[PDB]
Amino acid sequence: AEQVTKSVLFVCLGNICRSPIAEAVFRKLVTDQNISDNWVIDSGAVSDWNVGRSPDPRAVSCLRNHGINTAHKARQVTKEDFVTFDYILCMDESNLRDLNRKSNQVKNCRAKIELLGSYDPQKQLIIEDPYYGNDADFETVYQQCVRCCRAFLEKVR
Repeated sequence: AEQVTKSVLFVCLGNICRSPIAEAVFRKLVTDQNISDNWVIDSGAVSDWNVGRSPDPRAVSCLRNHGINTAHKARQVTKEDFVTFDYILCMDESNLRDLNRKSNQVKNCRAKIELLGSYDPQKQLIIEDPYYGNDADFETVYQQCVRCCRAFLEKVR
């Protein structure tokens, strides 16, 4: 009868370009289904170099062109973001190396840590890559970030 405001938080080194797309996406997914009033999704950089580094001019006009709604600052995830959110996942990249051992030093951590995987489909597709360069490839990543939060919103629907 009473729905709950589920909470999720994506994380991944370099929150600029190929990364912050799955985040702004989870928003467009929670804002198109009377589901935005029941979710606490946020982004997580995990570093202190991209703290406040808005998306690059390349991934900024893209997510802000098809309709993604991006009104949040990367900022470096903190114990508050951990215990706060409950679904702290990441774009694979560093196979749960830090975030996994991050809740260990978190003052009372409660953010289940994990990395995107097979949700809607059933194939083993993981983002075990450092980057894709910059030219000759960019819109493909933003597209892979669509289900990054939607395909996952199905399990925590």
